[PDB]
Amino acid sequence: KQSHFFAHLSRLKLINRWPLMRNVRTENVSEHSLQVAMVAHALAAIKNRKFGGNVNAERIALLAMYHDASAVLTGDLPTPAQEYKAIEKIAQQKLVDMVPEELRDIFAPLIDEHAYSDEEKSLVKQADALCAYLKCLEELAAGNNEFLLAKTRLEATLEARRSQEMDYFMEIFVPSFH
Amino acid sequence: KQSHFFAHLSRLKLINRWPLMRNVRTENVSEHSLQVAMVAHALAAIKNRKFGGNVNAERIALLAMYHDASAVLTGDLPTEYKAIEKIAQQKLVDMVPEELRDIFAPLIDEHAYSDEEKSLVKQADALCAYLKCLEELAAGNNEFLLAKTRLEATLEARRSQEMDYFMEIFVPSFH
Ligand SMILES: Cc1cn([C@H]2C[C@H](O)[C@@H](COP(=O)(O)O)O2)c(=O)[nH]c1=O
Ligand SMILES: Cc1cn([C@H]2C[C@H](O)[C@@H](COP(=O)(O)O)O2)c(=O)[nH]c1=O
Ligand SMILES: [Co+2]
Ligand SMILES: [Co+2]
Repeated sequence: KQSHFFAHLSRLKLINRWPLMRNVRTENVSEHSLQVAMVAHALAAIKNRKFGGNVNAERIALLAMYHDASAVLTGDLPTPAQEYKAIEKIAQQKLVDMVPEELRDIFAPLIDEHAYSDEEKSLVKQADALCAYLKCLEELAAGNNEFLLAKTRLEATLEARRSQEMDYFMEIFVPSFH
Repeated sequence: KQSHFFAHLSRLKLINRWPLMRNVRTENVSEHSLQVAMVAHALAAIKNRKFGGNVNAERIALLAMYHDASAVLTGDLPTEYKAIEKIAQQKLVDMVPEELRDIFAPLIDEHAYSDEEKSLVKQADALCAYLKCLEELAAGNNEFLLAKTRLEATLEARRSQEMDYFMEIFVPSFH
């Protein structure tokens, strides 16, 4: 019995994001997921280091790697309801069911977003919103105003998900994006 | 002090691999790195679960995420590229805000990998190149034919119980 699990994960790089706008450069889910992982890990390490945190940052990188993994079954759906969130959970679950049985308990808590602690959830949602904001900033620096709307809207999401670790992040790493 | 560190990591997606052949689909360092991290983690976890391992699979993910990070300063270097590499790493480390350097420096420079971790990340890197050959060969691109044959030799030299498990269980779905 062979497993199709990694065969499906290999198609992440095929799934394109932000379909409703002209993109100066088309982002795929695989590039996004690597950036969210790097960002969510950093947010966690900053939290731990500077803000009283006690979160497993390495664990948070791996959850970030897999946070949109079900896109390979569903496709990307641009965030602009309860039903969809439900479909995402079924897709996450079908992916889990592909993992060989003796391995399943390693991967379920990585793919199934029910398994995220409250803190792990906050950090990966903070990373995801930041990454989306960074995408907008790259596009606007490339002279593309189709992302102007989205930037402004993400500025609200980020204040909703505001933390000290995000504030540090925004102050220190974001201005080089402009 | 703002830092250009993440500005530069975001450029991983720009650096293309396998530049000397025709590719049906061009692969970038960012795609590669996520994939090596997924495979390395899997290998680590397999070893632990089936083969008496005691390795930190999450640490191994994180290492693999950053294993080619300096490629943003140098470009893809097709296999003293080791000298160029060491300089780019250090440049990337100098960019990290000082107060956080101890966190990232080991990730970038790769000086503190255990032996096991080196083995697993390097098995993952070879496997990922080998998967890329199968994908290209599946799309009728024979330019990856030699490479596939060579990597079967890289994989044999780096052979492990966990690699064997991975090849038997997950890789047929790619051919
Ligand atoms: C955050 C965000 C994402 N998106 C798009 C990008 C992707 O194509 C898709 C899913 O994004 P996600 O990774 O943030 O959930 O939605 C928007 O269109 N507007 C937004 O504000
Ligand atoms: C492993 C491997 C990589 N490469 C290429 C792909 C990349 O463009 C570059 C570095 O790859 P690496 O991630 O395996 O160090 O070398 C080969 O041409 N042949 C090989 O066997
Ligand atoms: Co996402
Ligand atoms: Co590599």
